[PDB]
Amino acid sequence: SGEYPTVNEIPVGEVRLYQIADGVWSHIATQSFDGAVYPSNGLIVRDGDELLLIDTAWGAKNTAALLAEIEKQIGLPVTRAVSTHFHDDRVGGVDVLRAAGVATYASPSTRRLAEAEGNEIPTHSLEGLSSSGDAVRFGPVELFYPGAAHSTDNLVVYVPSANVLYGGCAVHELSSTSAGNVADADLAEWPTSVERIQKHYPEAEVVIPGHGLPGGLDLLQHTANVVKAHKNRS
Ligand SMILES: C[C@@H](c1cccc2c(-c3ccc(CS(C)(=O)=O)c(F)c3)c(C(=O)O)[nH]c12)N1C[C@]2(C[C@H](CN)C2)OC1=O
Ligand SMILES: [Zn+2]
Ligand SMILES: [Zn+2]
Repeated sequence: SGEYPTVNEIPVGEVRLYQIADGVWSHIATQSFDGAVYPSNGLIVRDGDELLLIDTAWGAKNTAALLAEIEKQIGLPVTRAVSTHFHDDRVGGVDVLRAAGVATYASPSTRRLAEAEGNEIPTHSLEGLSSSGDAVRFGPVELFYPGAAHSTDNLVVYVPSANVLYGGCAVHELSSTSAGNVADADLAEWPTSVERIQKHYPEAEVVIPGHGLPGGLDLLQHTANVVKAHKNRS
């Protein structure tokens, strides 16, 4: 009823939307992985009379439910989607999107990693993002490659009309106590990549993590802190 929805508030297979700003929503879904349930976020951005989707809802059935929720709550067609790295919480559901008429995009790095790991593969490659600090425009957003962090391919998304920074899984929520799933991470470079985000988007008003609650710019510094401490404990 208005609060940001949480993991215990969304059954696996349902999707919620949350209004972030004019023409900007997050999507929230839950999924089981190795015997535990986790929430995950994505983004929806109005693109005239169409919508741009950032990230799947972590699975085929979740992503079909996402499309149905968009049709119910917004009623504009999703025409393009961008996946911000190669893990299943970002690309799982790309086949559902593609069969629904959505054009799917990711960096060449993401596409190669998804293919090699057996995850679903976005159709179109996003050039111009291969060096840290690179940025390109994509409809109503800017895509930014900050460097290796949660994964070597992770991208961040900025919505300039609303000063919304979607960090994806390179950014953690304020309540986080560790750096999440670090299987494919570069803990040594992650603080430098977060610093690049901070320097590139100093006017961000809302920061959305890949999992958990949005907040303000403090999510970036908190992420650097938890990552350094993870490496320090380990
Ligand atoms: C699909 C994704 C994945 C699965 C399950 C959990 C997570 C988390 C996560 C996020 C938050 C917290 C709370 S917290 C900050 O307080 O710790 C947490 F506990 C876990 C994340 C994320 O951190 O982005 N991603 C997760 N996968 C799988 C894998 C590829 C496989 C290797 N082949 C392993 O590396 C992934 O990332
Ligand atoms: Zn990941
Ligand atoms: Zn993640």
